[PDB]
Amino acid sequence: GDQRFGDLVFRQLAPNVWQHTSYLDMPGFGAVASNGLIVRDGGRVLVVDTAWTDDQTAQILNWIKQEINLPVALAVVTHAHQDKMGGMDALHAAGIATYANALSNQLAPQEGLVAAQHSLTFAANGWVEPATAPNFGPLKVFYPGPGHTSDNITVGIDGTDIAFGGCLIKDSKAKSLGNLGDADTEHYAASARAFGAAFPKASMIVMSHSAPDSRAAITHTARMADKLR
Ligand SMILES: [Zn+2]
Ligand SMILES: [Zn+2]
Repeated sequence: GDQRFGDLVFRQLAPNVWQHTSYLDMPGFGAVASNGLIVRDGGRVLVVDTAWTDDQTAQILNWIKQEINLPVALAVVTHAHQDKMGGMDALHAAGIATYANALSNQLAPQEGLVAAQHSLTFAANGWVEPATAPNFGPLKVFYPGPGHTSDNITVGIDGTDIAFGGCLIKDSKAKSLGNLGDADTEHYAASARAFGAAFPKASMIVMSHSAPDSRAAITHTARMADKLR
């Protein structure tokens, strides 16, 4: 269920996987949730995405200290927007090595964000070039093409049924694709399908702005993206 820790929410999705949720007030939408992941890999912890702010991200780290009590080996952030990279300074202050798509690190300063310390690059097939993602353990990082943003990336967890679409993917009942100011309207639809095809057996699709959903989240997202082209 939803464990409350301060102003954040943590939900266990699998024996070694939790979803972190943090909130930010946005005009016309109230308090908007953003979700990322925490993965225990043996004797270390891996984080996918920051919370919206440094203070919230520090609380993620305090939750990890309380519930898992193992070092956070690295954090991977899924593109250059506040909900995914707003807490980078908090990770660095804690001594945690950070990774992002090279394109995200290029965009970060212009977006008013702090870049990750290491850049991931991607083969033509979308899969991360493995030498650029050392010690990622069970995290399988995939660039599906431009969609929600030019730099958006996605993450599957080996040995689980979970794939994380970040902000590329909306739930099966979502009424819109959300924030499209930096979207690639020509390629969004194909990128959504590419994510589904890269993680074909994942039955739990985790995403930034809805609770985990079935693979129908992918088909439904791709359909609305079809209307932008
Ligand atoms: Zn975004
Ligand atoms: Zn988002």
